Amino acid sequence: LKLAIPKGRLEEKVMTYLKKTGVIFERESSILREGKDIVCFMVRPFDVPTYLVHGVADIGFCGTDVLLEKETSLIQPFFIPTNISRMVLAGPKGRGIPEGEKRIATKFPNVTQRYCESKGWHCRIIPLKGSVELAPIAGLSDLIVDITETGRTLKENNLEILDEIFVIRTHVVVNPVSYRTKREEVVSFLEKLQEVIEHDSNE
Amino acid sequence: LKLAIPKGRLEEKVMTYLKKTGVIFERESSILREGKDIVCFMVRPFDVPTYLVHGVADIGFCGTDVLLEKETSLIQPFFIPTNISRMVLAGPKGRGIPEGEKRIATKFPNVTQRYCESKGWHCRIIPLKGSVELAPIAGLSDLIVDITETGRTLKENNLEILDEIFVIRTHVVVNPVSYRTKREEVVSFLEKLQEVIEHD
Repeated sequence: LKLAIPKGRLEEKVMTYLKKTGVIFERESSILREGKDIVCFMVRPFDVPTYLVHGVADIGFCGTDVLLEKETSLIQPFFIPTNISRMVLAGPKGRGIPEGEKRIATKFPNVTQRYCESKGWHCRIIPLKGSVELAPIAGLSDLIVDITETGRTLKENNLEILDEIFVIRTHVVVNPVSYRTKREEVVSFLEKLQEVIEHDSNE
Repeated sequence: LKLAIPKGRLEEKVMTYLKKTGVIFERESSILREGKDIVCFMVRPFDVPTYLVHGVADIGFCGTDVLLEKETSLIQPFFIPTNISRMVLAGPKGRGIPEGEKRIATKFPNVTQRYCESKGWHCRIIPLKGSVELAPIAGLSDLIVDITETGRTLKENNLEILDEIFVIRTHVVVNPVSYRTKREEVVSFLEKLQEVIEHD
């Protein structure tokens, strides 16, 4: 089994689940963790789906933000409970929402496009790579769509949450092809993972 | 004047240069530094061009990589000479270039697409966000197009350089609108900066 693990925020949770299921690594680097019958590809979160879709990994993990920002046909075998953070709409405190076309800066343009559509809004979406909270103060946009965990970064930049778009959690996704060619091996691993994951997230 | 400063690797050098011109900050945060007449937006390198539009920022700094990857209409008066790094074609040590279609992973798909066209190659480009050196190792691609500085990340992953695409330098870029509406002030700053670059 080859796994695509999301570096960053979800990295320790996922690796601890793997540790809890019995996985042991003999050789470890920044990009690659190798054990008997198991190899972990440590990749950027948005590259998880790519590794699976291209078929070089069997199972992968990513947050809801990745899953909703880039649609794939990956299979989600089960639900991982813990809410890690939230995707919200935010803008300069007290100033509300623009009447006409809304300028929204974000790292998640598709998510943002989808949200605007559901609101019947006219939006002008400005894609950014990070530090999205700087957009409103610089005059680049009126609002932003971004992730928040406690609201600290928004608060400190005097932005306020105007709407909660979706709660973000960790997801397990499986390469369809692997699901059929290594069926019992994948089922088995997935059963143990779920056992461990259920426990971890709830108790 | 509003400046778009690339966060990260080039940050303090640029800030030192600004400091040498006579900039004086009154308030400073991780994403914004403001003082009499000059405001700095500390943004991701790839976002520098996106802030140099309409009336948001006036002058910015970014690598050749950003400029060649993203089609921009920016005025480019000059650049900072230092050879920070290089955009290269790389692959597993000894394997060379695969015949026919080459699978290339990269964080710079447009650059790779242009590169392949210039070689007459049929390529299958796989965009990645980071740790591009893992692709060849994992079997995701045959080759990579990525930035190298010391060559250590490539060398320690048994990847060798197959071709130097371009040297990367820090370009000074200016919003065309700003160059029209704040000509004197933009030019005044650029001369002070160009003098500091030289001396240094």
